[PDB]
Amino acid sequence: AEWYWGDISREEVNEKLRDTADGTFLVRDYTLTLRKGGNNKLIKIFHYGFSDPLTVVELINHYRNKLDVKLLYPVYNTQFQEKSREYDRLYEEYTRTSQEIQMKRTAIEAFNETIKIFEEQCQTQERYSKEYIEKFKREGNEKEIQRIMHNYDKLKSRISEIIDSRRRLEEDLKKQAAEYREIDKRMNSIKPDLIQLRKTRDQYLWGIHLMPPRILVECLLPNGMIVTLECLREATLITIKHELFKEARKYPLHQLLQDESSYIFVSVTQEAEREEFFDETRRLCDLRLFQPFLKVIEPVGNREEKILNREIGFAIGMPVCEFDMVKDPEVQDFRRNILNVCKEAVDLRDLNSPHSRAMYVYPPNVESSPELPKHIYNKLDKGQIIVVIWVIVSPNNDKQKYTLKINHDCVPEQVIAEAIRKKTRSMLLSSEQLKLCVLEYQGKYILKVCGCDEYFLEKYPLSQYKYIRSCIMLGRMPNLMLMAKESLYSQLPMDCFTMPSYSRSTKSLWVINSALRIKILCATYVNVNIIDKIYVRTGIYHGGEPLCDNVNTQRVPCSNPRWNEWLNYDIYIPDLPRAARLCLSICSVKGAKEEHCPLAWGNINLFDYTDTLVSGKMALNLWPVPHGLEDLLNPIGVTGSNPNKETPCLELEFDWFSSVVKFPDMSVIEEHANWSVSRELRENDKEQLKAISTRDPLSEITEQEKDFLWSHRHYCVTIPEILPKLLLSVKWNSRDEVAQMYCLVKDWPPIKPEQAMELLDCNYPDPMVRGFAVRCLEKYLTDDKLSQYLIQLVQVLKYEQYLDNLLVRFLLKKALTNQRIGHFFFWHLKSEMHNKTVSQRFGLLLESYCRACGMYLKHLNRQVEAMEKLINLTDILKQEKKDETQKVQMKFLVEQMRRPDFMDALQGFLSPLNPAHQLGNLRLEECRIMSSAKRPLWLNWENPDIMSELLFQNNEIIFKNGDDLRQDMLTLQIIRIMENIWQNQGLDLRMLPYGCLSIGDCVGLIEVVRNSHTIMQIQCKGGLKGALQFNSHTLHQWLKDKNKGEIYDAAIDLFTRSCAGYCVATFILGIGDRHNSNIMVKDDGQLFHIDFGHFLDHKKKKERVPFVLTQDFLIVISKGAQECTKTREFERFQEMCYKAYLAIRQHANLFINLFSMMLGSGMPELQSFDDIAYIRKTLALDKTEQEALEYFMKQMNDAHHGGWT
Ligand SMILES: COc1ccc(-c2cc(CNc3ccc(S(=O)(=O)Nc4nnc(C)s4)cc3)cc(C(=O)O)c2)cn1
Ligand SMILES: COc1ccc(-c2cc(CNc3ccc(S(=O)(=O)Nc4nnc(C)s4)cc3)cc(C(=O)O)c2)cn1
Ligand SMILES: COc1ccc(-c2cc(CNc3ccc(S(=O)(=O)Nc4nnc(C)s4)cc3)cc(C(=O)O)c2)cn1
Repeated sequence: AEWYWGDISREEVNEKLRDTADGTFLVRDYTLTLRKGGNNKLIKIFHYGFSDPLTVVELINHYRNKLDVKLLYPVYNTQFQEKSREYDRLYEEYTRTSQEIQMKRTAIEAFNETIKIFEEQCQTQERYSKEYIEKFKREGNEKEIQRIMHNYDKLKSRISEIIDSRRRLEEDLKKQAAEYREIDKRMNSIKPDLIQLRKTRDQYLWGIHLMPPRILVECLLPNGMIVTLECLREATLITIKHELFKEARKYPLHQLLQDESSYIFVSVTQEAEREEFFDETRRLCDLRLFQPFLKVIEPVGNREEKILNREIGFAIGMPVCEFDMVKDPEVQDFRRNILNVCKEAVDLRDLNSPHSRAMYVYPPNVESSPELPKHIYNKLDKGQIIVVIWVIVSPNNDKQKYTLKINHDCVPEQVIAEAIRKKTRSMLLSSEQLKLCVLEYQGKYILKVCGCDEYFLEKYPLSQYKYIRSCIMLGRMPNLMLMAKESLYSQLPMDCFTMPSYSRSTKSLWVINSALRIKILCATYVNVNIIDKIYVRTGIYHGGEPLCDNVNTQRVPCSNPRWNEWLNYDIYIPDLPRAARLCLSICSVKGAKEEHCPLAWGNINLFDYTDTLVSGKMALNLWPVPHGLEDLLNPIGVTGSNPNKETPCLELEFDWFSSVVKFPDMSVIEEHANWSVSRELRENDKEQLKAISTRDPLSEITEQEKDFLWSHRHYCVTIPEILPKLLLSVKWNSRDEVAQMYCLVKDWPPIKPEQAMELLDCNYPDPMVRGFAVRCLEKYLTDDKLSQYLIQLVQVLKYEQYLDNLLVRFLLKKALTNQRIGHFFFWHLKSEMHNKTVSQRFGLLLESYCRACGMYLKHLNRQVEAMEKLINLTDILKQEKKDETQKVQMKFLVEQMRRPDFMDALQGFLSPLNPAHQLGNLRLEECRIMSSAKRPLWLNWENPDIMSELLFQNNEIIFKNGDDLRQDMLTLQIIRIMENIWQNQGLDLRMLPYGCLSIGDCVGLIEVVRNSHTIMQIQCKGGLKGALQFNSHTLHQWLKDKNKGEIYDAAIDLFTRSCAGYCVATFILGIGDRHNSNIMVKDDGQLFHIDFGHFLDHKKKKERVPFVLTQDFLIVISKGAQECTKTREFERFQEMCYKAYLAIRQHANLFINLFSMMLGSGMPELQSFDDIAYIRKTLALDKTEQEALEYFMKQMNDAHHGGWT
């Protein structure tokens, strides 16, 4: 048959029905996919009919004759590489030009503020100079007239050079803007052709880095005089102000000047802010002045708040005054209302002082559960662990130690008690005297991990602390230091929280009888080549699902984007769900199959945060299209206008009703729900419900199953984890069904947080659904799990419709009551602030955090400053140094890191990877640029801790610039979760999820693993065997040299086990292709991988086993024999792989969710849901356990050419 496609993937079926007419259909292995109402409906066919009784080609023709009508419509490689390479070259110039334009627009604003201040200076000068010249003229002085006019000559000459500089920059911007539009036009012509060419392929100071040692700054006095003052670059504003007022006595009109104590300095900054400097401690070179000038004004406003606002704006990367001028009431309501969360968190952590404040700053670092897996309890002997308690005596740092043997699960106070028992053994204390000495030490002291800042402040069993637990795993001696609480409490400054200064008829939607219509008026411009026609494509979406077929305006010549057309959507105003959004775009049609492409896009919430339906006329500035998005609309994108107004602006008009239209309140919804039920339980049913709740979030659900789930919706309460599948069964364009769903959700039973997190992704926009998910997290989500999943929870904030919601308030409360959560809460937000889509939401949330976070803001600012100097330095190497040989680059590195300004910033701060790790003085001999192509930085710090010798004496981080490390973070997160699953199932497989943190745009930090080498580095320690060929046995021989004696077997074991872990994990996730420089081995034999920046389907345009065991690894697993495949050790290696693969398959739902919550980000290789489907295929979810294991073997076989059977 013509419409029978046999076996084809769901992703391929969606591609054929995309943007088609209602009635389009096909059939596959049976399964009938039908296009209705803008969606693709799935109608199953049983071996034939749709439902009992069964009455094949026969029934398909009968229906060609809920769902109304259907069955109308059944369903060079050198040129693609030539067009694709050109497109990527234009995209490079497109983003560089886009970024350079932003810096210029900011510099124009700095020029405007500068010229405004200088124009004020001329006015005040003309004011005072006017009256005193007339007096001096009357008196015939003529010396004072000349002196005044002499200073006015310099002022007028100075202000003219600034106006000339602004005019010169405006013209350069005007030129580069026109160049940006042309680049935009060239890419808009290639997009349709490049897609078509690929489809057929498949068918077969400002500007000055630093100030000079002495600099000349022009001080603008309130009497109108401009005075030149030579300053040391490091001089404080205190010194500058005092010297300035000595020099002012040499200038005319001195007597008008008040005392210097009555004034402060104001100036302009590289961020184009007009900044009053209330803190006069600050050095001149640290002010980030736009130009070298200062204006003397009288201070206005609260001193302490202005000082704090500067510190906040530095951490945020944006001036706080920019939020003051936003006229959007939702923005100003969020700033004021979110302070309620700040006050609760501050009140909660101060409840029992100092202790609860210490619990906030140094929260216990602890595993999820006290229960130890069986093989871990066997590592410790008899149930007891040997720990070393250290005491510091005398100012000389001399340290006495006491070795204890105690139960693994005994608490920290019981450990301290045993230290006292061992010390007092010979003192012959009575039973009561021993109790008194133990109670004193338990009260006066706590335990601290030697080598970092980590403390046991809480009653958790000792084996549950991450540090002790790690020691048990690794077979290392725990080293703890006895420390007085009074020393820890003075280490925490008591801080107070001050409220900022900004703390101070209608109608019903369901009443309107009418359909939904929106008028498209016109667009200011678009960038296209005179492409044939353009049009505005619109649609109404709930989540990613359309609520009705898309509606287009009429086509119009590119020269004239005017429509003035009413678009009629099929849907009923009372049927419009609360979370419905309007998604629209401007598209072009090249004249040929009519290739379409999306010039620009934008989204709108059809109800504002007050539940008001949009009305009247609206102007919407649109957004550039994301890199690899070929769809004509972008429902995942963020709502709201583009803050950049230099971009195409579409004008809309919304239907008007006699008054304001509001969404109904809950009492009317429930009353409507009872009205719908009024006008409207077998063993196999209970088993089908159980079966539907097990399948993965991305599994297909037919229409017969959606009706089955909805008919049984009242019985679904007994299987609460089925809720996501039930929500998909709802018709969200019917208020009758949504009203009933609300009455279920409010009473719905709670569910596990890992399951509730799914309801926070882009598929579940509804407020009631989302509010239910957050209440689930509020009760059942521990601070440990919240830390693990924090990258996903921060990501789903983007899909929230409004600034003020339940999820934001939950996360901010937790960040402000837990400083380990707050640290990464801050950095996850700060890294995306470059992204203008989320920059306002995240900027506002960082402000609220920084106000209530307490004394930690000083430490965060220290980290932000240090990262800025590393970003600046590495960006220089990317541009200037990009050519010259690495021998020269290292000369520039050692020279730049030697600057005392650089040295002060990069020494004595906390590692953003692990705030518990203090970063001391840099060891510069160890600092280098790595020899890899991307040329990242290798940085080495001393550990300042007195006990550092017992943990590590050097901290090493890789600072990598130019790659997006959010993908590494997701992989390393998944690696860690995979290991915890395997560990709790009795499989001991060591994985190495080293720390990775993205601090900005394609910039971040990576933890260095000590005592590790790449396979390449190890083969080079060896020698050649065949012609121009490394020896296959070098790796195995190297491990023999590192592990000799009885420890040899332990290394081969650890090698084989860790090798099994990265075989399974790498195959499941589709990690980028492995090679000898991204694979590594420790001295003990533990194997791990690096360079995780690729995952899933990324080779789709251009599956596979990334990690392929070569002769080198098989020699180690089999302990150096010949024919490694036939050995019993390689069989045992395969068993580990098979068992570890099935373990992940059972947990598949968790990992699919983790990827789904990340869709909103700009990660290049995670774009649509079809990218996540790669994991469905590698885990063989739609298959069965027996078949899925056979699937894994066949993939390993084909990649290794035999050996698996
Ligand atoms: C259970 O559903 C509802 C929805 C709204 C109201 C409702 C309406 C109004 C005023 N709006 C309105 C407009 C058109 C007509 S119609 O009869 O001429 N057309 C039609 N009839 N059935 C359809 C189907 S469409 C009636 C009312 C007011 C109130 C109220 O006063 O509470 C409630 C009551 N129940
Ligand atoms: C769009 O305009 C419409 C839509 C539907 C209807 C409509 C009226 C009726 C009349 N009876 C009726 C039934 C239920 C209740 S309720 O209080 O329980 N629900 C609610 N109240 N205010 C709202 C608001 S919705 C109130 C009146 C019946 C029907 C019908 O059942 O088809 C439709 C009327 N206008
Ligand atoms: C994590 O512990 C590590 C990691 C790497 C090295 C290491 C690697 C190499 C050569 N391999 C290599 C491959 C990829 C890149 S990357 O910049 O493109 N991405 C990334 N880098 N680290 C990650 C992590 S991901 C850099 C180097 C050489 C050396 C060395 O020079 O000693 C150390 C040592 N310890």
